[PDB]
Amino acid sequence: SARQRLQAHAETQALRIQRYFMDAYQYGNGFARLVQVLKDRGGSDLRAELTRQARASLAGNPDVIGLYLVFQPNALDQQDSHYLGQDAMGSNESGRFSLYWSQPSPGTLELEAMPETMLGDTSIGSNGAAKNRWLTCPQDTARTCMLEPYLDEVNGRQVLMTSIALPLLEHGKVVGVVGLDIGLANLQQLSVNGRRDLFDGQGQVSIATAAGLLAGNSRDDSVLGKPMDKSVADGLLRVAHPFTPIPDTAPWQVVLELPES
Repeated sequence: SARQRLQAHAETQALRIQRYFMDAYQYGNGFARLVQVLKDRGGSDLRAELTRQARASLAGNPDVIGLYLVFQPNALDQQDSHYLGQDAMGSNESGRFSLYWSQPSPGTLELEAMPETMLGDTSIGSNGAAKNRWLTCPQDTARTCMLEPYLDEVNGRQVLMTSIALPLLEHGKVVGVVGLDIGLANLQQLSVNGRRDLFDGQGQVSIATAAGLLAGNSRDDSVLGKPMDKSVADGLLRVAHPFTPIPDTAPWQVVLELPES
C-alpha cells in the first residue's frame, strides 16, 4: 500500500547513508595502503613523512573530523627510543608512534601525539564501551570495527563521534591501527538533508546504530548518542531500512517517520 512506498524511500536513504560511510571506509584503506608501503620500504625520515601524509590525507577529506594512526611499541621502525616526546613526528612520550590529526572544521588541522595513558584508558565511557575501544577493538580482533557513537576529548573539546578503525596487519599480526573519526554533527546534517528530501519535509529522519543508539535524528539535536525511542507516537508511521557502514559489520538503519496523508 502506502507503507511499501515509504519503505521504498527508506531504502533510498539507507543506500545514501551507506555511500557516505563506505566512501570514508574506502578512503581510509587508501591511506592504510600508503602507510603499509611506507613502512614496508623503510628509508629515513619515515615518521615525519607519515605525519605529513596523515595530515594531507585528512585535509583531503572534509567529511572526516579526525584521523589517528597508532602503531604497537617499536612495531613501526624498532626505534621508538629514538623519538621520545617528539610530537611533531607523531611520537608520544614513550617514542611510540601514536599520532592523531584533528579537523574540527574543514581546513583546520591540529597535531597531537596521544600519550600512553590515553591509549590504555580502559575506563568505561558514555556508551558503555571502554574509552580506548577505538584502538583496542581492531587490535584484539584483527578486523575492522565500526564503533558506536562515543564522546571523545580533543584538545579540551567534547566531540560526539563514531569511528572506522582499520587494523594494519603483517602476516595476520596487527602491527598498528588506522582510524577515521566521523562526527555525529555530520550525521545529523545527513538526517536533516534526508528530511528535506522526504516528500518536502513533513516527516522526520533518524539514523540508528547497531546497538540502537541515535547517530542522527532530524527532530531533536540533544538526543544524539542515546538509545532510540523504542515506542512510537501515532499519526506517523515508522519504517526502517538497514545499511552496512563498513563491510561485514552489524547493520545500522535509517528510520523514517511521516504523517499518513
